[PDB]
Amino acid sequence: TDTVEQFIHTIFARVTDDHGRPVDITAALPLLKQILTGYTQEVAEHKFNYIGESAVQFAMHLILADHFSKYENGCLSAIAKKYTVPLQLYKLIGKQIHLKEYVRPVYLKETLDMIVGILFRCYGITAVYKFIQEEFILLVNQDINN
Amino acid sequence: DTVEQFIHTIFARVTGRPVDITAALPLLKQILTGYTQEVAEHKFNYIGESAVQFAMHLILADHFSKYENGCLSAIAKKYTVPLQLYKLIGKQIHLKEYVRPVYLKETLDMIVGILFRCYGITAVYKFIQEEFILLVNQDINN
Repeated sequence: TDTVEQFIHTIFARVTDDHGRPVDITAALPLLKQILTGYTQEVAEHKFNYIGESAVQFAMHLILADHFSKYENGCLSAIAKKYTVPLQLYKLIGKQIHLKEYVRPVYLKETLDMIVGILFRCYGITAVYKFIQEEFILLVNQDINN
Repeated sequence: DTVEQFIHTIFARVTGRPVDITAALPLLKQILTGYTQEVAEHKFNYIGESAVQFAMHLILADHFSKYENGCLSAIAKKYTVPLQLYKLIGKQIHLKEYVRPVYLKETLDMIVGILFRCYGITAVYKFIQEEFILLVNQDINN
């Protein structure tokens, strides 16, 4: 419970509004509590994992367009294609937010997809962008270094 | 007919409260004449291509929510390069035939990129939803 509350704080610490102020945690908090502590699926109808998977793809494209704008679209697409299943990004984010160290890839992916979907539904794509950008920009810069 | 006809057709899609056209109007005028060199750094085509993919996933989650994610992923995979969606939207906003067909997708991607930057993903969703939902219902029926 301390671990869960700390984990949820670590998630909110990454998410700010357009003026870099904390977001209103009111909507997201009970949704995160349900997916992190619930022994049953109570928010299946919300398709958070499905939306999260898609939102991460869109956020990566926005980060590439924003940070790597001097490059040909075909070159940004080449970079993005390495992350169509972004397990390397998710492993790096999981490490940073002290998610379980020895977590199976499919469960890691589903868990982070669900968190991203909740952040998207509550706060829009800037929350997803901010959630992934530090680790994603690190990986892309390594890709470009070869 | 005019650039203004295309602009009003685009804006009428993304209301029923009107949008503020201040920001989008000059951007749409540039790209609809083909003057895309001034907007190169904004990457509107790249962002638009990606925004269409995301908006389709949102429409599937919102309108086909009863279906297994597996079934939604199967449907979405058909639209990875959604040429039938681009053609149907082009027809609906009365875009004329370009000198080469590549300009249809480029024009619609740039429109979607501008709509996303000015109004966010809800504008992209509203811009594509009627044509996309029609195609997905054809897939679901056929």
